[PDB]
Amino acid sequence: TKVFKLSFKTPVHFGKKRLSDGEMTITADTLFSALFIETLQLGKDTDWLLNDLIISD
RNA sequence: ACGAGAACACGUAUGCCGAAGUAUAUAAA
Repeated sequence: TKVFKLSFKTPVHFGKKRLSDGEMTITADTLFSALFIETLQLGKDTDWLLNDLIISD
């Protein structure tokens, strides 16, 4: 049960409704979506990291 | 399998214009 720390050094747009909107934190929805899209881009197998991983916001 | 994805804060125009470094100032002894 490890935790990850994120440093950016470049400004980030995270969005709620419109591109001119700004939000500070994002939810496990967008995070899990990103992990899924990068898993598919890598061409790895998705079953393992679909129904076993629990992510906090 | 991210309220996403396309997307040059771009284009036009300058330090310009009138102005004298002048006026007196026995090269005495």
